[PDB]
Amino acid sequence: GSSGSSGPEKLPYLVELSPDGSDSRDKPKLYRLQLSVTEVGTEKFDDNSIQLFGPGIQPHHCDLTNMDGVVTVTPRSMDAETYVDGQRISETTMLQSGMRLQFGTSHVFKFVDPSGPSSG
Repeated sequence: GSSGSSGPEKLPYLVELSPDGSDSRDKPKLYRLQLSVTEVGTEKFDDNSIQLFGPGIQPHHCDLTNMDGVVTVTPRSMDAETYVDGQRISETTMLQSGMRLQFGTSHVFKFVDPSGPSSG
């Protein structure tokens, strides 16, 4: 119906992955996509926003909005190349745990949902 979700201890995060989409031998950065829209890029929109720095990155790349344990990548700029698992998007594209996110063909990240794939 219409109630909402409550689980700050199980929010979706983006674990930066290698430039090939592999798990390095070190600890990659993590960005817990907390409730509310999360603007990405090099610009600082929100206090707890995603600040990525790379050659070919923009200020307003995309905004991660968690709506009911659901997150969808929203490219604010067309120039900002956003590929979800090696697949470019052209609008709000639902994100799933495991799916990769290539930002400017350099900053690759892996989105994971600690909430759970609908029960489990």
